[PDB]
Amino acid sequence: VFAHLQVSDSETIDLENLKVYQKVDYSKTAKPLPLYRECLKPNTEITFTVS
RNA sequence: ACGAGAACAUACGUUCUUUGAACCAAGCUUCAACUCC
Repeated sequence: VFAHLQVSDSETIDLENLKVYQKVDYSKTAKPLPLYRECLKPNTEITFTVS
């Protein structure tokens, strides 16, 4: 199947769709973790093409 | 006091002329920078 499913690269999105987040894990309390990752902002439009 | 005695099978002469190791052929396929504290 996946020799025919061709995916392409995204558009190079702007530098204002990024915001640094801090991850949290949850079983009985929302425990902070010392890991920081610059994720994407919500409602960010990302354009591809797929064939 | 030999069908004998003398007498170079020798001289000159390009293994040479013409000719693509070519032709056809994707370094490619499946592949998450992710996982757990």
